[PDB]
Amino acid sequence: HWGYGKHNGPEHWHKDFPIAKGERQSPVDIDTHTAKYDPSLKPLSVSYDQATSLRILNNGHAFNVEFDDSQDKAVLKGGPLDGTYRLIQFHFHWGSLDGQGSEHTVDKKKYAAELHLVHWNTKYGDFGKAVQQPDGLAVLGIFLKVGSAKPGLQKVVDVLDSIKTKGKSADFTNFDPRGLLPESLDYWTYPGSLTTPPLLECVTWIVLKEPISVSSEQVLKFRKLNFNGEGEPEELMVDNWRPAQPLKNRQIKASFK
Ligand SMILES: CCN[C@H]1CN(CCCOC)S(=O)(=O)c2sc(S(N)(=O)=O)cc21
Ligand SMILES: [Zn+2]
Repeated sequence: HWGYGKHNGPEHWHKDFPIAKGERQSPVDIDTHTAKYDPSLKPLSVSYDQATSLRILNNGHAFNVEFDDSQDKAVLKGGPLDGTYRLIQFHFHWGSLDGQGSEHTVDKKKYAAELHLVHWNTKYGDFGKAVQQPDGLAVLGIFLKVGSAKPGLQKVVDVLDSIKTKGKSADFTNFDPRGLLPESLDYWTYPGSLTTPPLLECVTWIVLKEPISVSSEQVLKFRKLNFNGEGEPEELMVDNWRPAQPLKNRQIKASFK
């Protein structure tokens, strides 16, 4: 099965998921000089005050914090989006060293990690239907760099010991994802795909310009997780990122000058 190892990593995915070589694959490098300011873009609207977290889960590829998306509790709108998209989960991608970890890069710069807040377009009724549509998901991507601690990340970091191995989950209620946002909502946007199998081309990517800072100790705890299940040989969960894919016939738009 697919993973991030030498024998089942990104370079092999196309054999089971041929869309891996498709026309709107993610992630990509954001060339800041070629991206165009688009004054018709509207500000993002992130309304997370009513967000309800339920659970955190190690799924063998990352850890997901899952939310109740049975109603409009935590939603994203505005920007390039038409309609209302509901927050269903967030997760991270990270590296074995501070100089790598992000999926998107900026002028070829790699960050230590990348946060993905996954939202689905409510006009399609459920998440499973939304992924089959060109405008089905909106993912908010936020870069992490190593510096000062991010306080609002700490509750996530402290539960990681209870979900060390694949398939473990733990209750994770009353977590406020607002504590993971940077100060500015300036963004780049382009049409793309899931960055993991099944690699569906269903995503409107919204990547924030401003990284958040986390501490070395915070990221160190991400790297203590395992890809494997309990009682299998230990493999540290690190470098769970897909490299940049060709931009092809796409323009990246910027919300800011
Ligand atoms: C371990 C798989 N994670 C995937 C799959 N997901 C489910 C697909 C089921 O339906 C076919 S998902 O939409 O929640 C989502 S969003 C991203 S990313 N990295 O933000 O582009 C990856 C995923
Ligand atoms: Zn992701």
